Order: sequence, then structure tokens, then C-alpha cells
Amino acid sequence: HILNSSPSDRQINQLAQRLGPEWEPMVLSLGLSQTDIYRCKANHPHNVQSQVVEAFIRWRQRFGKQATFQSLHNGLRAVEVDPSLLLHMLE
Repeated sequence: HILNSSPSDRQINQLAQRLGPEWEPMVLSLGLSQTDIYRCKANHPHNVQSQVVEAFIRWRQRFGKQATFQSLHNGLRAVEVDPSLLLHMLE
């Protein structure tokens, strides 16, 4: 169920807080372009947190029904990041 649902604004903020610099390669693997990522940084010069949130918001808007927790799990694995991060986040 949850694995097939999309993260809420609150959940995207939690993911961004828990995530390190791997957020970049991760969103790249999820389908965002270098330019999308460049714009996220340009839009929030003094707030990395907001950059990461915007990135995942863009990913969620672009892939809609497919921008799910299952996808995030796959992304985390792609960037050699412990996917357990999601479990702790959802508990």
C-alpha cells in the first residue's frame, strides 16, 4: 500500500533532512536532469534543504502516480545509500 503511494510534503521534507549529498545522484537516477538540479540550487542559494525539497517536489510532479516510495527505495539503492532510511522515516 504505502510503497505504492506518493510522499506528502511532510514526507519529502523528512527525506531531505535525512539525506546527505547523495540526494543529487539519487534524483538524477529517478529521472531528473542536470538542468533540473541546477535550477533547484539556483532557486535556493542559501538553503540546501529547500534545494533538495524542490528536487523531490519536481520528481513527484513529473512522475505523479509513479513517484512512489517504491521508487525512492530503488533510488536510494542506486546511490549506495542504506534504504533502511525510509523505514525509520515511516516509523
